Amino acid sequence: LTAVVIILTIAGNILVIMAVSLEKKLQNATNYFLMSLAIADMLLGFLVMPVSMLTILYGYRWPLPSKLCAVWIYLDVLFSTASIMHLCAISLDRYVAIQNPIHHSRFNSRTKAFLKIIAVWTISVGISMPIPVFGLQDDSKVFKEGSCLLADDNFVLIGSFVSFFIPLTIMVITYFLTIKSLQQSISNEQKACKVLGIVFFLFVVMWCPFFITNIMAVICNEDVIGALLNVFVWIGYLSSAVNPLVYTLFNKTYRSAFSRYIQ
Ligand SMILES: CCN(CC)C(=O)[C@@H]1C=C2c3cccc4[nH]c(Br)c(c34)C[C@H]2N(C)C1
Repeated sequence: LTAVVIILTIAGNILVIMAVSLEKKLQNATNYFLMSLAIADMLLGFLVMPVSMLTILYGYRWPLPSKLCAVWIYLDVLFSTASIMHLCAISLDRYVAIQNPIHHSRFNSRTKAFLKIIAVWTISVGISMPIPVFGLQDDSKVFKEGSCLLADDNFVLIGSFVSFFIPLTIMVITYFLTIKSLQQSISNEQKACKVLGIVFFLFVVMWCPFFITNIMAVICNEDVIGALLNVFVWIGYLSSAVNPLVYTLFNKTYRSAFSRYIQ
């Protein structure tokens, strides 16, 4: 079951890589931010998920060297954060595009896309900047009874608040403002509302339980909490596996590209 998620991740990300890099009609500023998101989930699907499957297969005892535990957790907080701020920036851009379309089109450029990519990756690197320089030289953030689990309450609580919950409330405000703003064109607006709702509720359903139970594991019968964490982390990874699909399949050109490249 676990091996299915890794394969789905690599395939669904390589498909959008090939669809944006080898299709003239889809070379746009928005498709390049989607390209960056796909790159983030692509790296997450190879540098993290195989190692997580290895940990599940072996158990808590980890055959890889203890020195390597610090950087493998650093990649999780790097790539998963990067994807989360990618989604947050996409929602903000959609709100600017739907609420004020003339001005968005006036300000739309490739420079804005590069600025967005630089900003989200800078923020992701900054949030995960404590862990390697505080974890390689000690056991504070890297180890807890031979589990290779992030065991720093100062960073688990504070880190999640900036990495997930600030983006989460930004996304909820953005969704409520957009759906309050889209109220032949009427059917298009209804389909846009449908897509926005589906995407937002997928992201919330798939990432919210992990961080809630992670906070509860620190504030708070922890044996069941450990297993729930161990399942919801994989749910979170499956979200990054899915995200390239739902953000692109609705577009006709992307759907045709996936139909053709799969042949
Ligand atoms: C190494 C695997 N692992 C052990 C089960 C984890 O807990 C990993 C730790 C994580 C974490 C902790 C704190 C703040 C955070 N922000 C973001 Br985004 C993440 C995060 C991603 C999250 N990923 C999915 C699991």
